[PDB]
Amino acid sequence: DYLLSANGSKAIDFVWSNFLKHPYNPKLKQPDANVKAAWEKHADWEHWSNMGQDWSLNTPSGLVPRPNHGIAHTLRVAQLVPVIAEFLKAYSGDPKFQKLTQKEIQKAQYMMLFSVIGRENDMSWTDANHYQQAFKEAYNGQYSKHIYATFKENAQKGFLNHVVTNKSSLIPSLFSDESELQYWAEALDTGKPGISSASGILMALAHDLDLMRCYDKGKFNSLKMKDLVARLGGNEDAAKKLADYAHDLIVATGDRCMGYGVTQDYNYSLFGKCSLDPNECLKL
Repeated sequence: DYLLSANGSKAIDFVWSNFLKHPYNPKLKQPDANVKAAWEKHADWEHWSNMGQDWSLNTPSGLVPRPNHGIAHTLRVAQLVPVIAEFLKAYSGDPKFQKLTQKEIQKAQYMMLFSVIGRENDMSWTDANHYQQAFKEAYNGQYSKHIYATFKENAQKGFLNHVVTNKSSLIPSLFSDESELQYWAEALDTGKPGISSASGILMALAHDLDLMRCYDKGKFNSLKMKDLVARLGGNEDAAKKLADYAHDLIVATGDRCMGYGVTQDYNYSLFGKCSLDPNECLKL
């Protein structure tokens, strides 16, 4: 179980201590008034309050920051990677999954520990496109760095700060050489790398299955479950087994589950205990 390897432990401690335990950035909670006014003209866009959604969650043991993209989500999506790889080996009929090696699956798991470290709020990519356009429309065409390019930069800086002092522990046992580590540093992006490769698709499915925490059943089914069914050779029973695993990891961490299976609200005490100590997620 690679999250318990010396390399997995060191990365978990790094992402928890330097990123995931900290609050989102109050400067990114909402736009300035001029940007708000430009945004509000686009009546088709979701409201700019999306920038402040899911900001924190009160629990009996502490205020959990970034509750939709925190340590519990990070460790579940990492845990899902080798399990999704086994379902794709068993059911997909696709040789690029059948041939995935253990070291390739460990690299994809390891990289998912860094998948959301750069976020400074919970806004979506579309929300960030709206902020950039409303900023240009409020300020006479002026460029503003797209917020998800900020987030990628934040995550790449964290990833490169960690790997630079750990190259002898990482190479060649996990990354075969510095070129393979280079490709992953360039690929790293928020949520999933968006790359069509056996590893890229495995990492995207891990991020997508965990979205049952925050999508309702209709939405999850249309956007994610039908494509999973097709990825697993059309086998709905196989897809249900894998979505049931993801559901059970979510509810084990006390998190909400809205999009699949038996829905449940937060178990606040359990979610606070899991979110305020990475070791409680691993023990589950």
